[PDB]
Order: sequence, then C-alpha cells, then structure tokens
Amino acid sequence: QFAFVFPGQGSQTVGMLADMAASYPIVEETFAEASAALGYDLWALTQQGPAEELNKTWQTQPALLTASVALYRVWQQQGGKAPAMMAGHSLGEYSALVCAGVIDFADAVRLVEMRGKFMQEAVPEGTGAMAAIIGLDDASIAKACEEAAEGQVVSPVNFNSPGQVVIAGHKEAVERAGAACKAAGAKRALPLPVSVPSHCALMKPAADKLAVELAKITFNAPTVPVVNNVDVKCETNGDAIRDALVRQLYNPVQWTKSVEYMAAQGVEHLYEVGPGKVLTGLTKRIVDTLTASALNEPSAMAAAL
Repeated sequence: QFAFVFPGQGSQTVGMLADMAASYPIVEETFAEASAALGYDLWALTQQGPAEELNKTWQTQPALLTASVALYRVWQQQGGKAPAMMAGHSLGEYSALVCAGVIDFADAVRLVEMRGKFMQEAVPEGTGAMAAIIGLDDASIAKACEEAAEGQVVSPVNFNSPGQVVIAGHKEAVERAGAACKAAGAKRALPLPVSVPSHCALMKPAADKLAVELAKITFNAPTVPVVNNVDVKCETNGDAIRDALVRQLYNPVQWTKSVEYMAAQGVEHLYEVGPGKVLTGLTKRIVDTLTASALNEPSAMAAAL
C-alpha cells in the first residue's frame, strides 16, 4: 500500500513537468483552468520563468499546487488506484486536500495565491530569516531556539527528518539560534534564500487573514485520509481542516512525524506527486525501510501505473 506525498515551496523549477505535459494533454488543460482563475498564464510562467518570477511565493504556490494536481489527474486518468493516504508539506497540504476532494481546485488556486500574498507582507523584507540546522536532534534545537529568542521570535518551523530541521523567525534571533545550534553539536547551520519566515509566530497576522478567506470556501469531507502538518491528524470535518490550515501557517511542519505516522498505518511506499525529489529523499532518513519515488516523469508514471 502506498501514500501520495505533495511537496512545498522550493521544489519548483523552470521547465517542470514539460515532459509530462508532452505525454499527457490533461497537464496543460489543468494549468489553463488555474490560469483562468488567476488572470495570467500559469503554464507559461512555469515553462519560461524567469526563475525569479516563479520563486515569488504568491506565484510559486499556485504553480506548485497546479503541478501536483495535474500529476494526480494524470494518475487518475490513466486508471491509477487511490492512495491509502495523503500528506503534503506546507503548500503541499493544499494539494493533498484538493486531490482528496476537500477543496475545489480553482478555489484552492486562488486561495494559495492569497496565502502567498499574506505571507509575503507578514514582515518587511530583511526582518525575517530561515536556517537549515543539519545534524542536531530535534530537542537540542528547540532548546537552542528558546535560549536565543530573547524576546524576539525564533523556532523550529520544519521537522523534515532526523538531523534535518529548518528554523525561522527574526533575522537576529535566527543568527543567535544557528550559533547555539553549532555550539550544541550541529554539523551545519545553513542560511536559506528565504525572507518569508513561514511557520513561526511571525505568520500569525497572516493566518488571521487567511482564516477570513478560508471561511469563504466550501470544504468537503476527504475521500482519502489526509494527515495534517500541524497535529499529524487525519481530520474529516471541514471546519477542523479549515482550522488546521490556519494553525499550520504559524506552527512547525511535522513532516518527520507525519511520515512515521503513515508508516505506522501500514503504508510502505511514498509517491511524490510533484516536481523535484525533495520528499522522496527525506523518506528513508525518517524510516529506513520505507521506500519512495517521484511521479513527475512520464516513464516513472508509466512504471508505477
């Protein structure tokens, strides 16, 4: 039994899905529905860039959501069975929720565009930072972050695997926290091309505004279980899912535990339904008997079907 996992911001690249689109017309059909909802040509953006445009997060998010949904749609169209469960990393949670039938596709597309805008404006450029902490246990990182905060905000924001954790917050505190992490034994503290300090308390006022938009959108019951980032819970009540998306934005993404949870439910393989191979690469680092592979190239897609 397999699950579908859906990647988040960082997995996009200019040219993504080009080959899948050439094998499967539904890809561009899907991107055209999205483009109609956004008022610009999403496909052309993903194929032509430039990268700097594709990496603006109010454009990244709809781009990635649409990419993942298109891949899902290819799977379904070609007779693929439903996954036992789904989970999506950050933005990817929206993708899962679309594919599980909870949010209308066009609704989600507009939604994550607004999400992106709320996030971007949350904090002035140059006030926030993210760092990748490499080779330190979760708990030592939390302590390091607590000690370093000193009335500013910094905390773990992605638990991606054992020994791979992202922190974020105010620039200065993220610096303090990196250093404390090194002092505690971390192999690396690598600064990321971030700005937007997502998934810490700085996103609150963005989350409040997201809540207002989410309430405008019909949420349906999921047709397959979706394990959420915030609680590692499969909610089925629309308003509970809604609430989980709000809380998701200013709380850490529990990817490690979500992947452990899926394995604990009997899942044996994760298909990454999205561009890139980020989540695929995490998988074995979380549970070394779990396998994973990506479904963004036609051959892989065929081999899996």
